[PDB]
Amino acid sequence: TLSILVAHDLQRVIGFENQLPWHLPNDLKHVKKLSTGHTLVMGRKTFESIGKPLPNRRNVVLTSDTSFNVEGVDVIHSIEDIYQLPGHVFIFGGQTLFEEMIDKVDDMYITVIEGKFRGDTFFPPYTFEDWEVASSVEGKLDEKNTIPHTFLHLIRK
Ligand SMILES: COc1cc(Cc2cnc(N)nc2N)cc(OC)c1OC
Repeated sequence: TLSILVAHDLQRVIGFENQLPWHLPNDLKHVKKLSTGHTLVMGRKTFESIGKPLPNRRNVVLTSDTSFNVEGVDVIHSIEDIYQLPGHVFIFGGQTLFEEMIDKVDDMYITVIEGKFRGDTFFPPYTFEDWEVASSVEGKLDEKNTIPHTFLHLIRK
């Protein structure tokens, strides 16, 4: 199964100055729950943002730089390489990988950040004519998670 995994805001912002503009440990816990024991595929910029591979899952970096290597990370150089990865594979970003994969994936796990933040990188537009909401769950708020957010699982219509 090939899935997108993304957190974006009401204007599809997915980053500002190479970071998430919101701080939502609850979203990071969502990511842990979905992807632990599976595979994340991400662009080099997203990898350099997380700094180190996320534990307890396969971390795959897609980059055109054949000189790129990191202990604990598998590196690929083509989109085609993704289709040969075993198991459940989550496309983890960033913008250009999302743009390349949105028409190709089976489903999407989206955290909608229910606010409008500063942004300089964006998830591609999508329509609920192409996507069906399989589940929608409001995120819980606490002192460390202060922005309303909604967890969606979308499948093709
Ligand atoms: C684990 O940390 C980060 C994760 C992400 C990607 C990401 C984060 N959340 C969700 N739901 N999907 C994603 N693809 C992006 C980040 O920065 C841009 C991160 O830095 C904290």
